[PDB]
Amino acid sequence: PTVVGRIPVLDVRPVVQRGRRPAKAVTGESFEVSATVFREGHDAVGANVVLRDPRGRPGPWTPMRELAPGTDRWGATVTAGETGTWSYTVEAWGDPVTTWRHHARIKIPAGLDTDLVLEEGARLYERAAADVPGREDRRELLAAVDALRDESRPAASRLAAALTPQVDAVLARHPLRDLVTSSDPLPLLVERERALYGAWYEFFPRSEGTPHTPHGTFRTAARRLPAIAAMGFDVVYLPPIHPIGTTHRKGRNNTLSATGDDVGSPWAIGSPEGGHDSIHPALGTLDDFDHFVTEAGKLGLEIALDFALQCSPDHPWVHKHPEWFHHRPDGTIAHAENPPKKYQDIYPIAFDADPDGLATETVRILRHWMDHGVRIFRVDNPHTKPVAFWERVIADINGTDPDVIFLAEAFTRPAMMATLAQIGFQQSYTYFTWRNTKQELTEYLTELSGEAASYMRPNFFANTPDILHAYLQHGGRPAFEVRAVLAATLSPTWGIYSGYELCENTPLREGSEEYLDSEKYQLKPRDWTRAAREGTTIAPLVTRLNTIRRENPALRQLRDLHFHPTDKEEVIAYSKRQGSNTVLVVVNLDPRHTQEATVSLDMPQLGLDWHESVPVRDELTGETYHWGRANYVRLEPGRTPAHVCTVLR
Amino acid sequence: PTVVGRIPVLDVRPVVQRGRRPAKAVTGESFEVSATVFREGHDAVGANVVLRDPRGRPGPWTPMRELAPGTDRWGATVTAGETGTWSYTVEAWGDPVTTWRHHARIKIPAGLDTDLVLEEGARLYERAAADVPGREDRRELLAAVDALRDESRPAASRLAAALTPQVDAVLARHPLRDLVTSSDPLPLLVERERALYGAWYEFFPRSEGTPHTPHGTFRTAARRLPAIAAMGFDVVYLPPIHPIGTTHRKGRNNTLSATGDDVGSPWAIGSPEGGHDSIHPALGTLDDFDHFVTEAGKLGLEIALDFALQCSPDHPWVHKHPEWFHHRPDGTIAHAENPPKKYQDIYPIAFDADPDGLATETVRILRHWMDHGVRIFRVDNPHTKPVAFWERVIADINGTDPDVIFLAEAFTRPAMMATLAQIGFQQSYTYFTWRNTKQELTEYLTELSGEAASYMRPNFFANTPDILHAYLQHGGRPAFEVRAVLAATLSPTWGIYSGYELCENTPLREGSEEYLDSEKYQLKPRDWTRAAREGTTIAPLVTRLNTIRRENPALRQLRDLHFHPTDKEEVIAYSKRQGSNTVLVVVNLDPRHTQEATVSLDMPQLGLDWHESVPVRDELTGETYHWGRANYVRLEPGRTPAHVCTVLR
Ligand SMILES: O=P(O)(O)C[C@H]1O[C@H](CO)[C@@H](O[C@H]2O[C@H](CO)[C@@H](O)[C@H](O)[C@H]2O)[C@H](O)[C@H]1O
Ligand SMILES: O=P(O)(O)C[C@H]1O[C@H](CO)[C@@H](O[C@H]2O[C@H](CO)[C@@H](O)[C@H](O)[C@H]2O)[C@H](O)[C@H]1O
Repeated sequence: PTVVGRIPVLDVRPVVQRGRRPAKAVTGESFEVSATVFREGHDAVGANVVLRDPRGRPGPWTPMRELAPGTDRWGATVTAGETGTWSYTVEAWGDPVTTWRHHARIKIPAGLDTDLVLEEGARLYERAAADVPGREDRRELLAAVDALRDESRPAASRLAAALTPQVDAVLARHPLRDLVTSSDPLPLLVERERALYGAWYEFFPRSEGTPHTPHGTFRTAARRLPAIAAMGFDVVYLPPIHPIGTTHRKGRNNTLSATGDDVGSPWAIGSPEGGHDSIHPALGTLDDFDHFVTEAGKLGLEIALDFALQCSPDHPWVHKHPEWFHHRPDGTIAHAENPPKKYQDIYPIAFDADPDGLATETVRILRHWMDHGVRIFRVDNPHTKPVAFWERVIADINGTDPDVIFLAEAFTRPAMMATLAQIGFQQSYTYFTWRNTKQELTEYLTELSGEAASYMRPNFFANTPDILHAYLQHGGRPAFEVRAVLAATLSPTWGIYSGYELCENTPLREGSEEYLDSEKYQLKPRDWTRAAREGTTIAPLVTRLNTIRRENPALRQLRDLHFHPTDKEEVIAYSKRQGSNTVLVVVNLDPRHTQEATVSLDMPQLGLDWHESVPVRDELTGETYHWGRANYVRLEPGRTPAHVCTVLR
Repeated sequence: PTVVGRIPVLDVRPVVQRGRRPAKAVTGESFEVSATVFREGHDAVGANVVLRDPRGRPGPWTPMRELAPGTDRWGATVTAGETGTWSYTVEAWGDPVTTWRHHARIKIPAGLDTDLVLEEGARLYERAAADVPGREDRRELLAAVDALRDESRPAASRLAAALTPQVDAVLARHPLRDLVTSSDPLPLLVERERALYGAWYEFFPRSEGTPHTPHGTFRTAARRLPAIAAMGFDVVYLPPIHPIGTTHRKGRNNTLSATGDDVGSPWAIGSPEGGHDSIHPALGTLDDFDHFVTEAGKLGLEIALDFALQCSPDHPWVHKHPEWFHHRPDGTIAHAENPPKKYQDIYPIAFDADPDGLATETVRILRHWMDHGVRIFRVDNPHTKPVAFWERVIADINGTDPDVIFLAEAFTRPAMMATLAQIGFQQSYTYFTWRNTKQELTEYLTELSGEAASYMRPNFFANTPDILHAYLQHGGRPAFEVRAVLAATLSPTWGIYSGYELCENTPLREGSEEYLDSEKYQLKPRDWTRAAREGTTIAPLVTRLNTIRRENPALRQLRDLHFHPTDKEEVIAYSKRQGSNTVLVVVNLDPRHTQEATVSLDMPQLGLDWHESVPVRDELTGETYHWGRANYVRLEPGRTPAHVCTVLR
């Protein structure tokens, strides 16, 4: 047996780890399948993609085209349907009709043995006719055959009968394929919509309390949910909801020693009151949690729980499972670190003494929360636990519950970030917060929307409790408006951490990305009613952005994204498209000065001719413009951070 | 089971067709094996390459290094030994000693947990000693352990004992490797030296005749062999040596009809006198051929025969195997073409009626010539026969006779060129003749010496009977001198077609790459003696270039090649290295005007400091220079095309 087939079909993409892991999509998402296809000699080839669903059923006829002249790289767009494990192959073939037509169009006017050429054509169309299932399509081809063979008619007339639109239409649907050769199947994992698309909001239930009871409960925190839903969010991410250790508990502002009624960090999980399968006693009971989840569901909100595989020194595991920790020669366990960050309040887990025990307990814990309606987990620092551990855990959970979504909170080097996505994480945190200039944004999004989209789905949090970027610190409210527009329109999944909409931007100290008086170490009551009344919140802009996203399919996908040139460094422009929906975004990255610029649209990339002028509506204002190949914009901080335009129909 | 191992080792390279075809090397050739290696958490990893020979025996300890900071890409150089099918794996591991040393060097001078730190070190070195086979090496590590544990000595002294050169040497060779994780093996095909390295000379035996008998024989043509050997060539490539058809025979200058004693094209193979297993009667007998092969062998010349799988209309196959041809409805067979070239004197082979019979006959013909000492075949236009046909034929031949070298004459699109190399062709013709500017040469050789080197071995013919480039037509002798220097120093395999030495450069017409009065269609006697006496040959430069190649290992490999910047567009500079051998070449690509330039050498690429100045000898003249980071050159066409310098030791 040979490695190459009769008609070479090579290097089918997308491909992940040479086929050992699946490429990814979600229901309704389109993407390109491509291959290198050519044959020996000089005759034409054709190619098509065969996408098979989880029951092996092939999709519609999906012909490919050569993507660029002389490259022999062919491609076609496919669209994923129901969730599950699909497969795709590329079929390559000789295209004898295209070949014959090319020669015949030349030879017949030249008078070069025309009877012979026309008979060859007749014999080809006879072959084409035999395969065609449709009775009417068959009679149409056979009529062309008889016209080709009518020696009483002019050569040019015999040939023309073989080239009619009626005949073209038949062959376009049912081409004559020679020597059909197939690639080996590649796997496609199709997952639910929310894996790619959704708006996330992070908040601490304990901060949403009452005058008489400052520490929030699930019942008081449930009253915060309506405002979150009203802002258009789909997912609420909660920090760990478990009992918190007392040994080495951190104080306010990340001080080493807690005093008085300091509440400590939620990530310091575990006490004699319970571990990762238990609820902080001040938050209430599992029944109260069920109420919170029910209320969330009523509002169209899904819960994402933080899963942080680490222990306070008071966690029951410490003495129940000593081999789940690395001990020094004096028996002590070194506290966790993420250099230069130190986490004196927790121990990290060790995995090589009892990997089966840890995996078994991990999926038991996850299934407990799954049984109470949690179908999304935000996984804390997965890159400090073994990659194969997550591959195993995610495979186990999704094996029974393929709807569960895992988000990788891995801010680390690119190889690890990519690998975590490839081995199963549905979503990844990204470098978004550290990409703020036009060049940074353009280069990074070109990366994420390109080949990486075959295995990684970005979740653009504009802030987190650990990341208050200098851009926001220096820029104030207009900078918050800018990053919200960017996050919401560049990724189909974005998020903010509570307080973002209040433009909280006071750092721990100059040069830090930590918040002053961080919510991680103290209750952080916020007077939401007062903020709304006084208009000191960008909640309405957030709400508008999520509405625009919900109304425009272009913003609910990742892979179609194009950057358009402008003549100002501070002004970025880009378009996204999905079917007939086109969104055009122009953002002023300068939060302190008005910028005016000319935006020169790459019109063919919009499916428009260079001279055309198209009506657009700025969905942030309702204003309508007519935009073409060159457009004046004037963007004023605090007033017009950006244009978010839809192309009108 | 997980796809990713305990310590991730991913994307091992080289890889060809995702591991379905072998990467290539030849005996004594070095190349880099690389992989992406990293672990969870913040501690160190190491990695090493395990190269296994055809009997499965592993090579020497071969540790890898990270190739660039922050990339997690690791690499090491390996060297291929005896011919055969080898395999290689990458092993990755936690490197606890490197991590412990890093921390210890900090904590001990800071008085931080010193007794605990030193004991942790002692325990590591004990574990290291466990896997050390040599007793003196074990004792060296145990002495470090005992010193680490000596609480009566100062901490700094205890630490220093673990960091001695003697300890380091043991640990370098026998590191403590945690959690060793291996890639799946990848295949490597190691072939003989001549597959990569050799100088080729093409000539027509029939042109070397006598006054009485103008059509040369093998007996008369053998008289040229000493001159070819004296020029330093290793391989003689002969056009087809079989009978030539009379039907539709081509006349002089590729005219359609032969007249009188016209000899026709050797590629129009076959007559009643015999086919591909026969000798042209005017060349003599098989016994005469054996004599020619024997005489060539005595002079260090291997014979490469043309294998052109096509037929004149008079070939025995036309009536013996009609199904090896495509017949039109009137029974006629269309002549072969390579558009826009037409080959009215031959039929192309059709492969889909009897592919088994064609394969069987093809390997029968090859084995006939192999039995008569031909171990190299120049395969005519392999891209107009099925790719899998060659895959099958080459596998069959190399299965019994792995020394046989096949050269693909496929001037076509990149996908097909690459695929032919990948499915078994030992060597490939290239785009060399159409790369003449500094940018063209730099870009193309960067490609050939890069990733492509894992499956393709280039044969740089500076001309062929079909390719007289305009550069040579317009440039005259200085252009011939330049292209010879380039071909000879940029590829370990190069060649010329007879007459190149005489700077024959008259085209069929302006705009053509054909020779006027081409030797393909007529006997072409040459006055070799007169050219030697009148010095109107560049045979001495050709001789010198092959001598320089034979004396400098850097020129007998492909992958190590670096271009150095110059300040003149017409002047190119590059270096090649193999062990302690360094060759620096500077070429003036302008064949008409003197060019002066400053050559700015990338000194670290030469293994030198930027301030350093090194002695070089121009091997074309024997002159010595001292070259550093900035060197002046003045190259006058006709007087000197280039400097070909060795770095003196
Ligand atoms: O930068 P990262 O390490 O990825 C931030 C996340 O991980 C840490 C550790 O779980 C969290 O850090 C908080 O909680 C720890 C443990 O209780 C504290 O010591 C630390 O000061 C605090 O910042 C962080 O919340 C995660 O998002
Ligand atoms: O450009 P290419 O097609 O790769 C040139 C080589 O292939 C042709 C065909 O075998 C050779 O062409 C010569 O011989 C044919 C057949 O006899 C003639 O019709 C043609 O005029 C002549 O050039 C060529 O020698 C090969 O190198």
